Amino acid sequence: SNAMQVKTQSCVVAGKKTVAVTEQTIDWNNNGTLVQITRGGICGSDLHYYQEGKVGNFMIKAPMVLGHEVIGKVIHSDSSELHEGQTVAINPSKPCGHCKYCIEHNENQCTDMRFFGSAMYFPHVDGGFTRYKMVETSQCVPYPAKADEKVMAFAEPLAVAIHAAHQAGELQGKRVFISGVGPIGCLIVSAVKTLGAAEIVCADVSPRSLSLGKEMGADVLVNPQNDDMDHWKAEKGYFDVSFEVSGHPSSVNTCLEVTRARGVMVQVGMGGAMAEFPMMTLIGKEISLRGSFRFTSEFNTAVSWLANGVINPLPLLSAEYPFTDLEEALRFAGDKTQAAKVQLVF
Amino acid sequence: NAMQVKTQSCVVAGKKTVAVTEQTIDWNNNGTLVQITRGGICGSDLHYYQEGKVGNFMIKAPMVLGHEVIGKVIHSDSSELHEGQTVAINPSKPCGHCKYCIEHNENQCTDMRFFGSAMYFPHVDGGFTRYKMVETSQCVPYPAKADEKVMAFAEPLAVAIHAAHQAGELQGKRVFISGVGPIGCLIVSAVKTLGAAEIVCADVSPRSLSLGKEMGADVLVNPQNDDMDHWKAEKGYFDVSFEVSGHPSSVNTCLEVTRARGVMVQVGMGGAMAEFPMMTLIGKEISLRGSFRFTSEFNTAVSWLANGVINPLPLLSAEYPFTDLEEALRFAGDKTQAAKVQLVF
Ligand SMILES: [Zn+2]
Ligand SMILES: [Zn+2]
Repeated sequence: SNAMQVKTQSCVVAGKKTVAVTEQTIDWNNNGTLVQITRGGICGSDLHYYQEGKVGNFMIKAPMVLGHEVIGKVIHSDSSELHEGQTVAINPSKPCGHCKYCIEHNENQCTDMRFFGSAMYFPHVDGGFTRYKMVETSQCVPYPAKADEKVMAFAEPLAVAIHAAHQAGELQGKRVFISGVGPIGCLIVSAVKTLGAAEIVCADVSPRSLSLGKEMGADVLVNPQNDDMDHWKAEKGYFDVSFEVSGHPSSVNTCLEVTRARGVMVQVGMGGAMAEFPMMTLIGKEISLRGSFRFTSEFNTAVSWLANGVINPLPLLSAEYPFTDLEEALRFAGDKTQAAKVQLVF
Repeated sequence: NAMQVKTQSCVVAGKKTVAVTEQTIDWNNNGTLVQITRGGICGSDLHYYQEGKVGNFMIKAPMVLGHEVIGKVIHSDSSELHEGQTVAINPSKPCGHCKYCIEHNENQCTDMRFFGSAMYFPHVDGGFTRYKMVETSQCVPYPAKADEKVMAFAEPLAVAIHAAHQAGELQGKRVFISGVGPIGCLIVSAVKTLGAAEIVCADVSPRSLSLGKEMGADVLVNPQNDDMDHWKAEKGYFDVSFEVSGHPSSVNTCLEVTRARGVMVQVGMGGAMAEFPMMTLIGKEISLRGSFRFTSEFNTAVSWLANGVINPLPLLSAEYPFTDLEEALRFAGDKTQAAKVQLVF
């Protein structure tokens, strides 16, 4: 437990298409929890930092560690409940405890938020793609070591999906439409299935994303290019709830035409500012458009769902790459034709 | 007592083409025959005369205008409606068998008939007529002691109450109302009665802001002259925001001013809104709800006006006889001089 300076190799981005694993140094001192990272997933936030060196308007001004969905083992902890060698999933959220949104238990909307691998503030918060990382004790969520290492790495994306399902309101016995079955969309499929949806219909252009959608629990699969949607759009819509995850303006219109009047449409996917929104369709049908952003307490639920085998995300795991060949993994994850979820092994 | 009686109607046939015509109905003792005594000019009637279309619905055949009218019962097939009874005419006639009507969402009725709406073919005739035969369920009685000028606000108040109910819980909340026209002012009075703790309205015209103060608004705001930084700090200030004007800049201010996970009720229609900041709605998780017409709040609006829950007379700008139809529509389209204009029959 003695205060020591441990070494680590961190996945670091410096700019647009500038990426390298560098030497680093953290000085541990009996405050917080020292965690050896074992596995981490590549999200869309990480690809944007490598492809364009930015997310939305947030640019990278100094080198930063990537990754925000990360699991590992405990090495040292200031809490006696967290034993050494314990398998934990790292919650990338570290909010303050005194702002108005965190007081109301809406920690996902914290004013002084510090998310893993987020270039929102400067200096940016370093991510989890590193061999050793010192983290807060409350950010360590234990799980039984018998759980599959490859399954638990889906803790953060599942939390994003579970939170998106709760933004829909009542789901028991409802008819759910899920436009865009990427990694997040497929986890929303299994989320609404577990939460009691009576019929899940999902749509995507690539049949590969549809093939993954049926394996995650979908009942009907539609391709907007080929199949016709007119019987879904009949009598002011058919579905109680719609999930827009692709972020494409074409898919947003269909969700409005497909959702019944006074229905709920959960906006998950982000694709800039939509440039021609049918606001008249929203007013006429009284649709309840609700946004979804990250998660609050659904991270502990996702760790429980994955450990107890409620859902099985392994069909989404496309490939594994050692953390030393990091750029090759970023190039492979950006290819949407072959990679759904790519994990880094530490 | 079958009878044929003549009537005068306020008919539009195209853009700017407006005339008062003579018509003849055939009252065969089914429904209820009423003499319309007073009617209010709404934004739909102006859009039909200013450009011949509401949104994307053009006027193809001549149509009677108006959907905010009151009157007295001439004859009725029900013994409960005594002749001469003052009534407010509900412009909605929903079916009783569709999906949304069974679930008590008749404002979203698949087979809906609304006064003076070009959404259907043939268009449903409006209420701007000296005599009109209507369904008995569309007649809502009110005590004859009530003011005729006050009860004419029944339809726009019913729209405001329905919009306030889209907000969810309003007791002790901080509401922001962007666009404080006639509908916006009635929303000010609605959430005030429903228990809003603080009402802040915003508009460019100082005349409309002066009307909002009399309707119960706590703080008045001109969005260009006043600094709105205080209400945008910490990802927003107000629990609920009411977008009523329809301008994109007003939509943007409501998104920045509403706190995260707040409610934004969209009332004003202003075309397929372009350059919509969807990223702001995602990051803050604002619940954007739409409000369309009304359902059961029409009976509530008639009861509010008959018992003086809210007095809408500060919104009445001018009274015109229905003979000077095109004179009133020209005066109603002038926002500098008019808020709500009434036609008397
Ligand atoms: Zn906070
Ligand atoms: Zn119906």
